[PDB]
Amino acid sequence: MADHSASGAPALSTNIESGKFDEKAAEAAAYQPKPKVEDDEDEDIDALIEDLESHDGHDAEEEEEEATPGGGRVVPEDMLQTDTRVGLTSEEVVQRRRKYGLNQMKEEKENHFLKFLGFFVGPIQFVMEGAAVLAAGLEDWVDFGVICGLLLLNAVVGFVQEFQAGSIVDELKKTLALKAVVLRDGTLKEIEAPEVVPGDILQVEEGTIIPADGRIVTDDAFLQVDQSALTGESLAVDKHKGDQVFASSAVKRGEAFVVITATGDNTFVGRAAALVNAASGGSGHFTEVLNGIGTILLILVIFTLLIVWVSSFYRSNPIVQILEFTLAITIIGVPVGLPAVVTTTMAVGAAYLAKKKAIVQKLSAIESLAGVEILCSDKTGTLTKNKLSLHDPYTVAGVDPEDLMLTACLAASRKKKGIDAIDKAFLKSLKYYPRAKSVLSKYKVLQFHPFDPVSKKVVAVVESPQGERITCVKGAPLFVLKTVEEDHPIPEEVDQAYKNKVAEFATRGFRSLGVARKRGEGSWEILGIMPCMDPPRHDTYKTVCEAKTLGLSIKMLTGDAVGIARETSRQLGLGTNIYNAERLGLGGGGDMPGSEVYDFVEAADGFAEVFPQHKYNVVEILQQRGYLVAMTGDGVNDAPSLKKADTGIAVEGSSDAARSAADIVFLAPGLGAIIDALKTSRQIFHRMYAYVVYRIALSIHLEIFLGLWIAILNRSLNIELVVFIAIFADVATLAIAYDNAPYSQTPVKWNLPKLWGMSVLLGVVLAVGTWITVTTMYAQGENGGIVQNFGNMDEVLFLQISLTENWLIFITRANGPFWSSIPSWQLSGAIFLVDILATCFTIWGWFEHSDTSIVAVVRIWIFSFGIFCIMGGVYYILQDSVGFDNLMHGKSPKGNQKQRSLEDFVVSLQRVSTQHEKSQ
Amino acid sequence: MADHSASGAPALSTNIESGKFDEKAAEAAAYQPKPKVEDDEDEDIDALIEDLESHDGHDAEEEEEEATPGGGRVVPEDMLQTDTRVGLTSEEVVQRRRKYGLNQMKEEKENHFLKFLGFFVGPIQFVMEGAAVLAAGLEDWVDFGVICGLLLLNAVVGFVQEFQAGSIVDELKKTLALKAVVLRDGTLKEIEAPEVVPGDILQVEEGTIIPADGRIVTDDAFLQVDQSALTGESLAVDKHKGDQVFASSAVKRGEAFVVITATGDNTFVGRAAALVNAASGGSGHFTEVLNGIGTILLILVIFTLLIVWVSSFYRSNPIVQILEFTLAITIIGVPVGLPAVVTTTMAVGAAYLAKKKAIVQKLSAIESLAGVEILCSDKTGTLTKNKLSLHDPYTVAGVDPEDLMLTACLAASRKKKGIDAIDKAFLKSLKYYPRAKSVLSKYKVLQFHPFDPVSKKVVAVVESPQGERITCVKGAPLFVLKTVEEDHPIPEEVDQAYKNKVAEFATRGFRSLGVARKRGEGSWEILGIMPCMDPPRHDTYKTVCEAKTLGLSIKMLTGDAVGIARETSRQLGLGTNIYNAERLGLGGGGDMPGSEVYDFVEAADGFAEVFPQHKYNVVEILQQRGYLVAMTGDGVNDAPSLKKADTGIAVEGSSDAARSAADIVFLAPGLGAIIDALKTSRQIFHRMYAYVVYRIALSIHLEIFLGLWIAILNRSLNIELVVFIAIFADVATLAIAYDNAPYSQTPVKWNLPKLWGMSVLLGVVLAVGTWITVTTMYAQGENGGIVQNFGNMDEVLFLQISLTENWLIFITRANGPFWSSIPSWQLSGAIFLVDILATCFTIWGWFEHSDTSIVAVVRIWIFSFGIFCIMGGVYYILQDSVGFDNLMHGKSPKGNQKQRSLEDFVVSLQRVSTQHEKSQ
Repeated sequence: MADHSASGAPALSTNIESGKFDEKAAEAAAYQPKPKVEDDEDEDIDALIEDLESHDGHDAEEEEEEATPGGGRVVPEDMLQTDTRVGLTSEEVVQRRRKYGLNQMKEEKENHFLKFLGFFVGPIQFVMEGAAVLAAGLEDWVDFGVICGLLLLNAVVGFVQEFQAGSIVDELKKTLALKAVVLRDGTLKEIEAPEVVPGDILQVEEGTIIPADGRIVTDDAFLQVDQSALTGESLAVDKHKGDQVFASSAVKRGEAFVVITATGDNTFVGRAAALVNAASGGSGHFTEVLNGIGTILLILVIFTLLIVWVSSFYRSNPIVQILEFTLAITIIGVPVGLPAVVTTTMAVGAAYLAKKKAIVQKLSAIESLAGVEILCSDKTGTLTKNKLSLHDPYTVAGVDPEDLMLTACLAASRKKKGIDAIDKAFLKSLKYYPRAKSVLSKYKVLQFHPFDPVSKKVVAVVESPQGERITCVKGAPLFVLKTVEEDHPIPEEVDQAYKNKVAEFATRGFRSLGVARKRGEGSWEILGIMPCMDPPRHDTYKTVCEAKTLGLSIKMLTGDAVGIARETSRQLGLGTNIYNAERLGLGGGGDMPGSEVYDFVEAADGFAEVFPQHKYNVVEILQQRGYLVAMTGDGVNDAPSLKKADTGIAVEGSSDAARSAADIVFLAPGLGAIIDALKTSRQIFHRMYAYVVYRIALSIHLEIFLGLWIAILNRSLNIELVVFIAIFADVATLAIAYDNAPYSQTPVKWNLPKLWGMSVLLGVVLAVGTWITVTTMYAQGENGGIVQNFGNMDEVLFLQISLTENWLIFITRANGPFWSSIPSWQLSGAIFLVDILATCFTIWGWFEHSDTSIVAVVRIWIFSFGIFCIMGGVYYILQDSVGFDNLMHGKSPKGNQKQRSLEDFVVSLQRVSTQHEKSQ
Repeated sequence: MADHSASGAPALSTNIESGKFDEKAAEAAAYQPKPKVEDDEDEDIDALIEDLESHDGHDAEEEEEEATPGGGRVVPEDMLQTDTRVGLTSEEVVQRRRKYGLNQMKEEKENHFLKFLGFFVGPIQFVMEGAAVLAAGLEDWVDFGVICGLLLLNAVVGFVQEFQAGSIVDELKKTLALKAVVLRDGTLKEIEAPEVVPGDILQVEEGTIIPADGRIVTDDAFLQVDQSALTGESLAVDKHKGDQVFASSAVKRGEAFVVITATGDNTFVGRAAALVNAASGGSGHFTEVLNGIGTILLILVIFTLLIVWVSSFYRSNPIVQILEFTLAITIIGVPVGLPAVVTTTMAVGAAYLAKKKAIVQKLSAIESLAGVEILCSDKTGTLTKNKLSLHDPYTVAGVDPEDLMLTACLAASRKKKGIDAIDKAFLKSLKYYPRAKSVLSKYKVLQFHPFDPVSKKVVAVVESPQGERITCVKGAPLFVLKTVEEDHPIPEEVDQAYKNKVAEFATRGFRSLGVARKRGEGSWEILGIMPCMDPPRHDTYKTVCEAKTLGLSIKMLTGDAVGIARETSRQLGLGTNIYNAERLGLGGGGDMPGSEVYDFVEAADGFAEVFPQHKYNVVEILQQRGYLVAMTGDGVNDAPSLKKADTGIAVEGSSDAARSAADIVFLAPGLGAIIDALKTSRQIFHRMYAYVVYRIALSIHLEIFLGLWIAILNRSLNIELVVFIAIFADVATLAIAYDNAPYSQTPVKWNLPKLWGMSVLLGVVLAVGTWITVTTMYAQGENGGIVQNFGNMDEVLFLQISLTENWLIFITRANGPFWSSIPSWQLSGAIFLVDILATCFTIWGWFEHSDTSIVAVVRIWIFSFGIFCIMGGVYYILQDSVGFDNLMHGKSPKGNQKQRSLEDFVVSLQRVSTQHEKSQ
């Protein structure tokens, strides 16, 4: 009774809040710049922060500056001093967000990108113009202009690439994560601190952290808070009237109602935070691989080009031409737009994540997530629709003799704890019985005998006010009932019957609990049992299937018995229908008379009934085999394992702490959701690969094509048509992105260790490239011309290049899928349009010199295809092993079986540890 | 007595019904189209189904629409409402069949075939004409016409290939499988639901499923049915008078007589079925291999051809000629007719299956069946002509003291159960004795002590009305009689004698049973024993031999003792005459004091006396060694193993459930039948291979032959003669099919894993091809001509091609057999006719330019042979191992022997578990 009523009152807020990606659009289109009437040197800004936090109080001629007193002095007595009252004006929120945002300061830095590549290229184009204007009397008519023209195009791209990511961040404001309950609807609601604009009513309780500077309104008796983080002395502060909740810690003392006054840089624990962040160095893995490649491209290009220059005096051209050939080759080569391209994908990709009841923060975590190999997920609420709620309690006939009801009511324990509707069933159940009351919600409990391995069961010695004595027991069915006595003697029937039912229940699920009652635990008095099961669902059942197809290993952690656990595992699809005892479905039991379960635990999934300080070792041990992991928080006992791991997945309706030591959040408290996530991540990588291959492969051909002519051929490379290819080939194309549907059909990629653009990929580019590169020389380099002066060679040398690259860019679609054309709609649209430029470029202007347009053009198409087919093969891959490797496998047979049998043997002893012991 | 009389009455229908493949011919020649006065959009049709099933009742102006009330509401009370009466008019059956057919909706889909190949080719021919008519002023006289002409021919083939399969399905109506008993003959008869046309009297009993909407006539007291499948609530329905049997489940409550009213799409559980089937994706293995190859041909051809085009500017021909060379090469290459060819074989092949008292459904199961490696078949009724009927019961002298007759009568158990004539023998036997009565059929049995391993025997405590007490025992001879006491003391003689006889019986078969009688089982009183044996037969004894020659492993599951089992095994041929104890013949005994038999079971065949929940593991374990399987249903306990397996073979006179979790049925309840099946399956594959080799091999030569000329030679390729070869070579030929007699001499093929057109086969085509390809260049490319203008080169270049390909197509006969000409009669007929075209094509028209006709023609014959010989060698294959591989084998000797001995040792203990125990 009086327990819950108090639980119900203080909670409930069904819809996080269906509040669109709008407010962001409006806000972001005025962010970074504009108002803020103070534009001092950045230097003074930092100093101001370190001078504000604490320090005495000078006049600023502005409303504000009360947050400083928070981390400079107690602020106990004076807090009521400062005084309270304040709300926003919708306006303040838009600005505060832009400067404070996510009440923790994050550093955004460039590992160089912007400078070493950024405007290092920009200068080249500038000196190009310089050279252009330097040549007074030069016989080159408008070359200076052309280069200037091209350089402009390159830039256009420059700015474009850099612009979208900025606006993207503005649109991230106003989301819904955790830490901050406010009053909006008809009930208190939860919302993000950043969104938690000043004004909305927040509610701080025990153990919670202040999402923002809040002016206390009232509540519980005493309100204690730890201001250490800000000031000093770990001594809790007694906030008196119209108090103030900066961001300190609520030392589980009292509860408070409040209004958010400060919510940004102007924040209390947002002032001692958001305005003081000296620097440091630290990079991500893949970023390392990327940087590494950038270099291997940096030198590779800048060298091959140099060659195309000095090895051309043989071609009979002044080193000058060769010079502007190497430099020219440099420009094309320079795979630019990488920072912008992966930042856009990161930002956008993270939006969709956020868009699907799965809130993910820090784009630096996507990398890892994409490489997830194992997913350890809790059952109730995540995997199963049924919280850990046993609806099938069951007790035999009756007796009604006093303590009879006591035992039945108390020892209806369970697994988890926290309440549900499961207990209510018990409440009403009692009612069914006599008519009395409470029994359910109640009792005076002081001592708890920790569940010891031998007897296999927990118990608690409780004493009613005026009563005899009672001790309620819970634990495994078998062992518990082995004791049992109960009012009337333990008849055979009663026994047999009890078992059978539990068995019946647990062979298709059901999570059996054994309840008796004695005083110490020795005594025997079986009351009943309360099993459970749970309809999996929509995307979990399929998501699991996807997991296997993706290689990803999913482990379930539940508070159900191994028997049932295996049943659930089998039900979902984890473990098919095959009853194990080896690991799959069955697994192990972090049990005492099952200890040896640490071998069963690591049964590659199923884990049922485990303890603390072992999480630690389990992660260590699992990692020792290079098993990555996506875990789900819980208690302090799992903290070490959490930190050890790499990915932390916290439930939206869970704890924030966990969401910190992690890299994402579950709103859609569904399991199927994660498999989807893994899917996207995998999509992100392939696409990146396909994107790189196209760029590099296609670009490499131009590298030596330039070289070729450098030595032979005849025609030339010149601003005009060259600049064209450059614009249509090195721009958007290398850009493009799309999700690959099959991609969930590829094992997880190794990060840290695994080398960037894979060797095979390197092969893919060289292959496709080497074709078109050569296919250029013989495109017409055989063909047939009548006068020798390039009036056919050029018209195609350019038309072909433009067309091929087109081709390559379509061998860049999904890196996982093999053999797909006309995809990427936007990409295709570009192809046609791009092709159009080419046609016009050849039609009128050159309408009188076309010869290659009749049977040279067709040849393009006939070969504009081989590129697609080449990829189709690459994409489909099959490994070959020399018939001796598989043979060894022929041997693995037995010892494998033997091992299994052995495991089973002992695993057999563990089914009845006590009997065995007794027998011995 | 009163037991059987009631069994006899309710059964018997000797001939499934000798009803020909006629009615099908007539029906199918009007199916899909015609009447049905409503041709709405397919959209409305689906919606109509989901709107019918349940939903309120609008007017349609037609007789019908009563089936909807079945799955929309109880329909208990109202069922008598709707009312009953209705029969067909022969007409209705023909139509209902066409729309309903096999009261389960099957999806027929094309994985592309029809479109990506179908009319993708059709367009090419159309644009060919377009190009033809586009060239106004072209100097090519009638080329447009020629191509149009050819394209027509290609089509003719197009339609032809697609037409036969459609009509084939019409001819499948009217067959005899299971589920549906009707009154036609002088007794109730069984027939297929689809054939079960409205009108015929059906009889539904307990546990049966309603084959069709039936208007109940009457029968048993209460008739309960579960309408869940349709409506809701698992609560059985009490069908009152003139009831209705839609398709619900008969909850083993009552028996009913009825008349089938609705039998099609208009069906009750045919309405909630046959009109609602949203889609999905799922393909077969080999289909995967096929599709895979299609691609490898798709690209291969479309590429080599492209080459034959652009590498021909060297030949001195405008890219145009080379263009229509690549495209031309494309057409020939494109191994078309694959969908039609394998669909025809599938359909037809499945007809013959159905034609031979072996009913097989779903052409997607043939693939697997063909690859059957192991066949686990039950003895009685399948392998042996003798049902499990022991005719040699035998008891000693007499006593006549009361309970003496009791024991003898009751404990005459057996193995199986269900009745036979075996029991009748016992009935009459008793008669022989005094003259009394029943004893046989009777007794009051309530309790059954499950046969426990120690004592090795089952027993049942029965109590007559007014009598002392009695407990009948059955089980292994040895152990049972070890107890025995009986009226008069257990004399030595009596004992010794008893044994000897059983031994005598069981060393040439005989399935001994031990019968006593006590109360608990301790007591001893031997009554007698009832062995058995069984004449194998015609095709079983030979079929078994075929199995071995085919590699297929056959396992027998019987209810006879190991001793006898091995005898039967030896008798049949499974296990020769060599008494084992290792596995072959003897095998194992799913016995208690034989437990270790799980190693003997997997003795590679023989299994005698096994239990439930082990089927599960046995299949799992067997599969763990890549052992495929064709199994035979039975009980619920074998269900898991059945689902695990891949092929289910159910007896025609058996259960339907099994026939579901399977892929075929045994009408001819013979074992020999399966071996025949395996034979056909194997025939189907080879033929396919031979068919592919011919097509591909022969086609590849034309691929580069085109290329050759592209570079050199002189003559040309042109519509006329080219179109001819195309018509006679790419049509029927690639088509043809035949059964290979030896083919039962080849081990089973690996499906899923094994690669399609085998590498060796790839070699076979390339070999044969490479010959004729080259043999063309030197056919006359050496020969001797006087003027240089092709008047000899052409006349033969075409005549040869036509002749060779002829040759190749005969290297396509049975892929298993090696060295066979003039086979395939139809094929040969074609050869001659085809050859004729060639002769005329050369004779008159070209009568004045022939030079090659004298000694060029003979040369054809001399080499028109080497192709046959080449195959003959390929077909005969011998493996070579380096003399060290066999040596290891020299070592296997011992350890093999040692292992056997060891097995035997323990296997020796198992012959007398109890003695041993006692001694210990």
